[PDB]
Amino acid sequence: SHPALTQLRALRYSKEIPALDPQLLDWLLLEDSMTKRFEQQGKTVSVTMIREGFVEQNEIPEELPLLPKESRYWLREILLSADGEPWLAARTVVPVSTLSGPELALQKLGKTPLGRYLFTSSTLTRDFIEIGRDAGLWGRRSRLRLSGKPLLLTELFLPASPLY
Ligand SMILES: COc1cc(C(=O)[O-])ccc1O
Ligand SMILES: COc1cc(C(=O)[O-])ccc1O
Repeated sequence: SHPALTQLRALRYSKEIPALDPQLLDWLLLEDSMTKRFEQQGKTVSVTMIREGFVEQNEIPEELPLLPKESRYWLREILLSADGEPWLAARTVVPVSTLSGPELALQKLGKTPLGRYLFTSSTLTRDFIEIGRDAGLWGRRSRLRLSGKPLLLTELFLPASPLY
């Protein structure tokens, strides 16, 4: 596990998106993962794997209300670094029914960071996003659909990141 993932799981969300300055909203509402956006800053991005594998409902209490109830889910928790400096922690939960067809690849991603560049085959949409916060830090959670199949993606922005 990891202190940053512990922090990510403590974020508290608002049903309504706050009226933040537009520079900060550009970042939080971005329709993609942070990969290319961070590279844009003049950085090399790398992933540290914290935890990966199949888990049962009891391991995903925060996400369960937002996804289909199934026997198993694929869990992916990472730390994203920019030139060696941690900038983000992320937690992705995929119901196993979403793992079919091209989407089965979500399972073999490893240390490659997630991004729209990887799913050119599938159709991508987001039906919900909320902004959260904890102890001065910003986070967000989104339900994305690949070819109609859902997954939940949560991101915590570390203070080293450009949002601050
Ligand atoms: C938030 O992460 C993403 C968002 C969206 C989106 O919101 O449409 C698409 C792909 C992503 O990897
Ligand atoms: C680089 O940005 C992201 C990567 C991942 C990942 O690889 O699981 C998740 C959320 C992100 O914003």
